[PDB]
Amino acid sequence: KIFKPEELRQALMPTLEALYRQDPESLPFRQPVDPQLLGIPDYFDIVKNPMDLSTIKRKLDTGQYQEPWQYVDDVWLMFNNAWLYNRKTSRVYKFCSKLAEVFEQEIDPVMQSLG
Amino acid sequence: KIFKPEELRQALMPTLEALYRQDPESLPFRQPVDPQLLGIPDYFDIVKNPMDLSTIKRKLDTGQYQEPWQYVDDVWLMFNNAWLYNRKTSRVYKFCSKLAEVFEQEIDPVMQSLG
Ligand SMILES: COc1ccn2c(C(C)=O)cc(C(=O)Nc3cc([C@H](C)O)cc(-c4cnn(C5CC5)c4)c3F)c2c1
Ligand SMILES: COc1ccn2c(C(C)=O)cc(C(=O)Nc3cc([C@H](C)O)cc(-c4cnn(C5CC5)c4)c3F)c2c1
Repeated sequence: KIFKPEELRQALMPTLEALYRQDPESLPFRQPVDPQLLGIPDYFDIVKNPMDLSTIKRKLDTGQYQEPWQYVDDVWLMFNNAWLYNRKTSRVYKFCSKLAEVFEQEIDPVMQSLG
Repeated sequence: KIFKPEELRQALMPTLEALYRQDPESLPFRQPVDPQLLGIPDYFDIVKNPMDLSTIKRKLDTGQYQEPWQYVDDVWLMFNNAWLYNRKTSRVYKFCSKLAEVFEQEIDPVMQSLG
């Protein structure tokens, strides 16, 4: 099933905007992880394929998604990376769970409406 | 009194490194405040001269300080900006306070040793 870029942007962007409006929980996800700046030099030993909101947003704006599951996969990639790297008790881990909750609620209706 | 740039770097850089060493607490100060990315588009209504650890670091590394009190003033400019802009109860405000404690302790003997 193939979709047009503007169609996916209009359908999917509101679910991404919903993640951005979570404060302070979106803040760890707004730009790409920068290991040197963050003092976490082992980041890419654990995480092989980085992902973040700014990257997902660019892909939606530049027509790089053809099918809604490609977008959903990037969103889950971002969350799975943060769950993998960070300890269960850390502030980033919990912020991640909060965003994933918000995502699960926002994405389901949109996915049913697309078919 | 004229100070050699390499002399100021060697003497003062340990005081900056001590701030960087504060693990969660240095994080809001490691790069310049980015109002669009952080979702705080009034920042520059309130904060007239932004300052942060990476700017202070680059100025020490490239010899932009003529005397020790210019360094010290940038460090307070950073803390005062954060104290001013953010609420008394906010995470950033309280991280600022921990950094400025660490700075108050470290800076006394170094400023004696230069004069
Ligand atoms: C210090 O150890 C870690 C370990 C993992 N991460 C990650 C990820 C996504 O894993 C993200 C970060 C990380 O600190 N991201 C980050 C980035 C930025 C801005 C957009 O540049 C702000 C925050 C942030 C978090 N809370 N706050 C509010 C107190 C002000 C800001 C942030 F966590 C991080 C830090
Ligand atoms: C959400 O509203 C505000 C309002 C003011 N600031 C300020 C300053 C300096 O005023 C700094 C930030 C800010 O979030 N900075 C920032 C940047 C980055 C990385 C280095 O890019 C990480 C953090 C950060 C804070 N806590 N954490 C740990 C949870 C992981 C990361 C951060 F707060 C901030 C956010």
